[PDB]
Amino acid sequence: EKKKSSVKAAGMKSILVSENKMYITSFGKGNSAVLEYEVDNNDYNKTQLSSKDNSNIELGDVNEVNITFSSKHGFGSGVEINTSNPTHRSGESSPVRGDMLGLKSELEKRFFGKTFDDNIHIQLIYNILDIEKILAVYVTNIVYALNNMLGIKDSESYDDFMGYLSARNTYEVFTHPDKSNLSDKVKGNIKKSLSKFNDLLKTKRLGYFGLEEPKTKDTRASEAYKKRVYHMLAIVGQIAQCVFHDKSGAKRFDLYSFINNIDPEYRDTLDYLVEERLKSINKDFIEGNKVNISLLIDMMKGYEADDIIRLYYDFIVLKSQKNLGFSIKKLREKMLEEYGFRFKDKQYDSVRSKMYKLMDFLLFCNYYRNDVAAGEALVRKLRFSMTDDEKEGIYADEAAKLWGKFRNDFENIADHMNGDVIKELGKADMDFDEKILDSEKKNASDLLYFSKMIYMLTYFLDGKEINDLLTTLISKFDNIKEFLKIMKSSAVDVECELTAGYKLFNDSQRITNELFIVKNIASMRKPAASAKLTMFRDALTILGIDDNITDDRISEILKLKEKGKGIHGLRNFITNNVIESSRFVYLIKYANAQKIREVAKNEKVVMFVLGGIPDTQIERYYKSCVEFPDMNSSLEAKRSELARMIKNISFDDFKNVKQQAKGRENVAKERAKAVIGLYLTVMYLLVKNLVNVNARYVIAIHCLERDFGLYKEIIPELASKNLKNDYRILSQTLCELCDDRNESSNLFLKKNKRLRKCVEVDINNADSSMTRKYANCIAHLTVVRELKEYIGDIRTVDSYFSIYHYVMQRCITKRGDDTKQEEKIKYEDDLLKNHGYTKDFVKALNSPFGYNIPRFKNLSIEQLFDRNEYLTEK
RNA sequence: CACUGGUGCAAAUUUGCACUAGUCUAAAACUCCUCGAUUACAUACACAAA
Ligand SMILES: [Mg+2]
Ligand SMILES: [Mg+2]
Repeated sequence: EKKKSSVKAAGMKSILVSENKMYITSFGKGNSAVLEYEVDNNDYNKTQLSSKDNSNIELGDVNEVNITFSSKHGFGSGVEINTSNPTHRSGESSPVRGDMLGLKSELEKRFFGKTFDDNIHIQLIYNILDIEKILAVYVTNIVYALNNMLGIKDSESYDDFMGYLSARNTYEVFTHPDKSNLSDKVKGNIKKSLSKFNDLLKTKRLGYFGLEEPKTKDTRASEAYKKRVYHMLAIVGQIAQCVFHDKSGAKRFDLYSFINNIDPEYRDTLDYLVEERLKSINKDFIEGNKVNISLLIDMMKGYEADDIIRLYYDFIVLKSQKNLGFSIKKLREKMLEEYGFRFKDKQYDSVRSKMYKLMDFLLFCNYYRNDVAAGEALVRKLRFSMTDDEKEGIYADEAAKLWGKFRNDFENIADHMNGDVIKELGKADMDFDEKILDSEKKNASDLLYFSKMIYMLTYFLDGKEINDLLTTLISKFDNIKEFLKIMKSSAVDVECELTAGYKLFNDSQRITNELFIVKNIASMRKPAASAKLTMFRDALTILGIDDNITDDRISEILKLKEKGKGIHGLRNFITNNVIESSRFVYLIKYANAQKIREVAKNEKVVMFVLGGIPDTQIERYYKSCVEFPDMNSSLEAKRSELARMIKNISFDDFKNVKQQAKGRENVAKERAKAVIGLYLTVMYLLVKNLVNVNARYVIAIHCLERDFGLYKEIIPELASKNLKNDYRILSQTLCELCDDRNESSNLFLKKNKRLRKCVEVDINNADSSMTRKYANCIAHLTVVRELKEYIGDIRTVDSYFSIYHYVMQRCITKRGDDTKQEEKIKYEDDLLKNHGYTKDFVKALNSPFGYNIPRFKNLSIEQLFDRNEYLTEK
C-alpha cells in the first residue's frame, strides 16, 4: 500500500532556506502557511514565530543532519518525526539547494531583476512556469480545433489562419488592412487570415462552442458578432505567441499585461461574454431556484429565510462547499451507499441532480455555518491519514455520524422528489425580494481582465478541459500568493519585487478567488445551439451515411425547411442525442465525422476501449443496447457483441425511431438512445485519450523552447545556435559539457553518467530532420488528424501510448509524394513490417528532451508514462 | 516502475540494495479542487415541443 510522507501528515508544510536561516511552516486552512520557527543554520538556535494557539508542530532537536519534530494535535499519538536538515548535502557548498536544470539564477533575474540566496523565489517561479505549461497545452488544442473546424482535410499550411492574427490589430485594421499604414507583407498576411476567418464563419461550426451567429441578417448585428469572434481568436493567437517561439526563436513577453494594454474594444468583448453568463444566472435568481429554496426554508428550522437564500446563492455560484478541505459529495455518496441505498433506486433518476443538491446543501451548511469545528476536525483526520484505505474509513465514520443527524431530513427530501411536488413548487408564489442578494451577487465589473480572458477561453473547451485548466491555474495562483505572503512577512522579510512583465502576480489572491468562480460559471450548461445544416450533416455522417449525400437530401430527410406540427421527430431525436452531446462535440472539434465512423469499424481498437470499461458498466451497456441479451454469456462475449454493434451502426438504423414515443414505441426509442450513447462514448474515449497523450509532448516542446532560451543566456556554446535548425542541440551541447568539463549547470546529466550516455546514443540515432517533423506533428495534433490512416495497421492495440507512437512513427516516415526521395529513416523498414511502434525510435525522437531526464524517461518508456497505470506493479 | 536528497548496509576505479524525504523533478508537496472515468457533468425534475 502506498504511504504518504509522515512529515506532511504530521503537519510540516515546508522548510524555506535562506543563506543564514531556515523557516519552518505548518499547514493552515487550505493552502495557508503558518510560520512556526526560524532556525539559525550556523548555531541551530530556534525562535518560535507561531502563537501558542496557532502552533501545529513542536520542534525538537535541530542539528547539521536532522530535524526532529512532533505534532501538537495527536498525529501518531505525538510520535517524534525525523526529517533531513535541507542544508545538508554532500558536494554542495551552499546551504541553499539549486534547481536540477541550473537555471535558478537566470530565472530569478528574469522575474525579480536579481539573484537571491534563498530557495523561496525559485519555488514561486516554478509555479509561474506551470501556468505557462498548461496554457501551452490548451492554446495548442484550441488552435488545432479552429483549423480542424474549417474542413480543409488536404492542407500543407497550418498557421496561415491563427498565426497571422494579432491582438495589436483592431477589428477595423483586420477588415481593412489596405487602409492601414502597415507593411505590404503584413497587409497580405492579414488578408490571408481574413479569408480564413470568413471560411470559418461560413462553416457554421462556431455554434458548437456556443458562438451562434445572430438570427437576423441585419448588418449591424452581424458585424458585432464577427468582431467578438475576431477578438476571441486574436487573443488565443496572442497567448500562443507568448508560450511558443516564432521561426526566429522569439516569443512575446506580454502574456500577463497585454489584455490591459491592447485596444479597449477587446476588453468590451470580454465583458460582453461574462456579463451574458452572469446576467442569466443573476437575473431573478430566487424565482429561478424557487423549488429548492422553498423546500430548504421549510426544512431548515434553525435558519432565517434570507440567510438560506444567501447561502444557496453561494452554493450555486461561489461553490464554498468546494473550499471546505474535504469532499461534501464523497460524504453524501458514503451516506447513500451504507444507509440511503433506497434513494439510489431507478425511480429517482429523473430528479437525482435536484435531490443531490438539496442533500449536499444541508451538509454544506452543517460544516460552513452550524459546526465549523467538526469540519476542522475532519480536515485534521484526513491530513493525518497515511493511506487511501484510512482516508476512506474517515469518510465512512463521518457519514455514519451524519446519517444519525440528517436521516429524517434526507427522507423528507426524497418524499418531495417527484414531478407533482416539483410542478406544484414551480407554480407557487415566491414572495422574496430579489434585492436580498444584491450584496452577494457576482458581476463582470468585479473581475480582473485576466480572469475574464480565462473565462473567454472556456468557450473552446469541454467540461473536463475546463476542470483541468482551471484547477491547475487556481492551484498555481494560490501557491504564488502564499510565497509572496511568506517573503513579505516580518520574520522572513526578503525583497520580492516582480519585474514589469509579472506585476499581475501581485494580485495572485484575487485571481485565485476569481478563477474559482470562473470554473463554476464556465462549467454551467450554455443554451442549446440552433442546429444548422452543417451540424445535421456532421451527426448523420458520424452515425454512417452515403458518402455522396447532398445538403438538399439531408434537408429532405429531416424536413429542415418544412413547417408543420409533429413532423420534426427525427430532427429532434438527432439534435437531442447527437448534436447536443458534449462527446459528439468533442469528436467534431478534434476529429472528422466520416473518419471517426471508419475508425469505428476496427473491432480491435473498439475492443481495446471496451476493455478499459469496468465489467459492471459493460453489463449495463449490454442490457440497454442489445435487443435480446444473452445475460449468461461471458464479459468478453458481451464486449465482442457491443463492438459488432458499433462496427455495424448507421443513420438508417434510427430513421423510424419515434421521438414522441407511445407505449411499446418507448422500448425501441430507449435502445436507440443507449446505442448512440455508447457509440459516441467509445469513440470519444479514444480521441480524448490520444489528445491527452499528445498534450504531454506539447509540454515537452514548450519546455525545450523555453529552456533553450534560458540556457542560451548562460552557455557560450549556444551563442550562435537557432533551435529549429536542430532540436537536439540543447541535449547534445549539455551532454558534451558534462563529458568535457568539471562544472555543469544541468544536474540531471552531470549526476547520472549512465543516463547521460544513454541520451547521447539516442541523439545519434536521431537527426535534425526527423526531430523537426516530430515537433510539427506534436504542435498540429497530426496523430489525431491521421488516426484513420494508420490505426488500422496496428497488429495489437494494447495502450494509448502504443497507438500514439505507432501513428506518429508512420506520419514521420511517410515519404512525401510531392517531394523527391529523402533520407529514408533507418527505423522505417521494421516499423512497416512490425505493425507496432519501435521503442528505440521513440527514444531517438525524444532525444531533444533528454536534458530533463524525468521528462525524457516518462515520455520514452511506456511503463513510466501514465501515473494512473501499473498501480499494482508500481 | 522513474528522478533527486538524507541515512544505513555493500561495493575500488560501474555503483547496487533498503528505509526515508523532496512545492526548489516528472501531467506530480498535505487536506481540497481535479484527472484517470466509462457509471456522466451542468443556475431551471424528467419527457415532449419551439
Ligand atoms: Mg553541503
Ligand atoms: Mg513542480
